[PDB]
Order: sequence, then C-alpha cells, then structure tokens
Amino acid sequence: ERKYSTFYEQRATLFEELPVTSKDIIFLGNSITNGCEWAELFQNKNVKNRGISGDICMGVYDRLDPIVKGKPAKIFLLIGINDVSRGTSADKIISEISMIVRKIKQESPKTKLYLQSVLPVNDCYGMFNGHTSRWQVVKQINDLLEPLAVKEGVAYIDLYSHFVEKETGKMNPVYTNDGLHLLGKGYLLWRDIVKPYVDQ
Amino acid sequence: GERKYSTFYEQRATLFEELPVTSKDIIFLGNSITNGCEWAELFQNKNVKNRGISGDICMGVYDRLDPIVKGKPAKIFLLIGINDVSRGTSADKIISEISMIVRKIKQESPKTKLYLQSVLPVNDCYGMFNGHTSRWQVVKQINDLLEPLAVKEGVAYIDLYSHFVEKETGKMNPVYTNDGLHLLGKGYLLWRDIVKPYVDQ
Ligand SMILES: [Mg+2]
Ligand SMILES: [Mg+2]
Repeated sequence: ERKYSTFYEQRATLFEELPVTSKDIIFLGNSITNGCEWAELFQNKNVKNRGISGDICMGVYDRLDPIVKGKPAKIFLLIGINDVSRGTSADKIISEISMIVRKIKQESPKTKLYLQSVLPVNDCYGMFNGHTSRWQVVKQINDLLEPLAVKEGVAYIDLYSHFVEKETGKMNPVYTNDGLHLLGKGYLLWRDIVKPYVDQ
Repeated sequence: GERKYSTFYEQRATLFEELPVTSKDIIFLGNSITNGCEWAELFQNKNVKNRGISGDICMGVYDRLDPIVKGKPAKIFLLIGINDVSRGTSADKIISEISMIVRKIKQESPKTKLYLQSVLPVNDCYGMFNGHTSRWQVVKQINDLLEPLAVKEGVAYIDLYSHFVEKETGKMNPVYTNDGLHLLGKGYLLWRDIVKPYVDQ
C-alpha cells in the first residue's frame, strides 16, 4: 500500500542511523524476518533485525548499503514471498536474489551469507490469497535457490522441510494463524534449524 | 483488515510468551510506534527489549502483561492510546485503562520502575490514518490527564510530545514522520535523546 511504501522508508531511515559492526549477525527479509526479536530468540546481543514487512527482492537490494558498510559476520536472508504475491515468476525472483548475493560478496567478502528457503504458505485461514493461492511457487523458487547457493559458494538453509506438511505442500497450521506469518512456536522451530549456523 | 491486526497481535504475543524476561530488562511496551524501533541497538544496551505490537490498544497491553511482569523487569517504558483515539475512545476512558495498566504493574512487580510517556502528536498533512489524524486534538487531552495520573501513582511522566510537536499547529512536526503518525529514524534519535537519562537511572 502507501502504508508499506511509508513503513519501508521508516524502517530503512532507522537502519541508516544504527551502526553495523564486523561481529553482527543480520537477519534480512520481509515481515517473517521483521516479526521476531532476534537477539532474544538466540540470546545473542550481536544478532540484529533488518526485516521490513511488505519487502520484496529489490527493496532488500536497494538498502544493502547501511548493512554491507558494517562488514557483518553473517547475513541470514529470507526474501521473495511478496514478489510471489505480485505474480512475479520464480526465475525473475531468482535473478533478483542473485543481485543481492553478488552485491553482498563484492561489498563485504568476509560476510558468511546464508540463503534461507522461502517458507511454505497455507490458504486454510483464507487470508493473504495473493500469497496462499501461489503456494506451488514456493517449491519452484527453492529448487532454484539451492543451486544458486552452490554456484555462488554460499550456504542454503532448508527451513521449508520442517515447516511444510508432507501431503499438502502447505504450511503446517501449528506454525501460523494466517497461512503466511509465524506464531511463537514458528520462530522456535526456525531457532532450532538455524541455531548451529549462528554458533559456525 | 482488523483480522490482520488481530492475527499480528497473537503472533507478537505468543513470541513474547517464549522470550524470558529478567530483573535487568528494560522494556519498551506499546503500539506500532514502539514496535518500529530496534531498541537494544538505539540505546546500545543488550538489556533493552521490544514489546511493541502494531495496532495495540490499552486493553491489548493490559491483557499481555503476564509474560512481561512475571520476569520483574528493571524498567517498563509505556506508550499507548493513539489507536484508542482512532476508535473514537474519549481521553477519560483511555486514562482509566492506562490507570489499570499502572496498578497491575505495581501489584505484580513493585520494584519495576514504570515510565508513562506522553502520547505523541499526529498530523493529517499526509492524509493518512484519518481515524488518528482528524483527532489530533485528543492527544493533548490525554496528556493533560496522563501527567497528574503519573504523580498520583508515584511513576515517571516523560514528556516526548513537547519535543515532537509544532507549537504553532498542535500537530506532529513533519520532519519526524512520512505519514502523520509513525517515526522516521530521526524521530527515534529525538526519542532516544529524551529518554536515555531514564534508561541509564
Ligand atoms: Mg494455527
Ligand atoms: Mg516528513
């Protein structure tokens, strides 16, 4: 909306005022990143939120500078579900994620970059139909995102296999109250999956 | 619309239920104006924690005190009411509900220092959140009563409003906002400057 536009500039202007240091562990993405208290979840003061609700691949791309100038230890990226909601193809989304990977590697070569599987979605709550109705695209993106990681020599994290239900290909509803965002237990699963990579 | 705000509240609330609160913790508690900051970064203080929920109202804050107060935090910083203003709620009923937050906090964690922060001015200039912005006058009505309440209950009143407002208009200085309601980074630096002395008492 005009709200997501305005919220973007609020969060982006704030991040411009906060220093990133070489010890930092950045979580970078859309609402699913924005929704967490990352330092609390890992109990690690070097872990920082660079999530913006409604963010898309090129929104993340356009605000790398206040993050990369700090040369953080780690970036955990989760992006693309909002690009799905706009009818963008997995291939187009992969090309944009490529720009982010290559920009990070060039501006901050020492940063460990971890590409996180797009999370599954679920239309069972009848919300975010632009997202939940393109549930098949989640798999499409990750089947390309993993080889993108191998080619660019960066880690791929499979969150998807944990959050997904075997026989639907949709978000386990115990992780979500809308089919898109995580409840507490959703972030506790994330924590258990990614924790070993926060402590590499 | 209100469904996304309702589900977002349960999302933030259930996460806070999994996040332990301790005797050293400094809590920023309130609505999207609290939610929007990275508090521990703003104050370079690992003890400072975000319990902001976009869209929250006084009774939404009241109903979620348990997982904050049971850890007996060092400080709570409260900023709440503008979403109640947006529902046509009177400054009197708002104060009434803020008074129940204050007594629950004292009762459950009496060593917790509580700080009551002036409700921030709004500005209809951007034509956004017209529920909030048309009612810019109700801001100062709440604050006229909020300072005497603090004094009554023996808790701090922090005046943010006098720094954010344009005295000529009675509205949010557009330099701190792109929508009439929420803060730009600059907005949060002005907030830090005002509150850091209370954060470090
Ligand atoms: Mg559920
Ligand atoms: Mg402005």
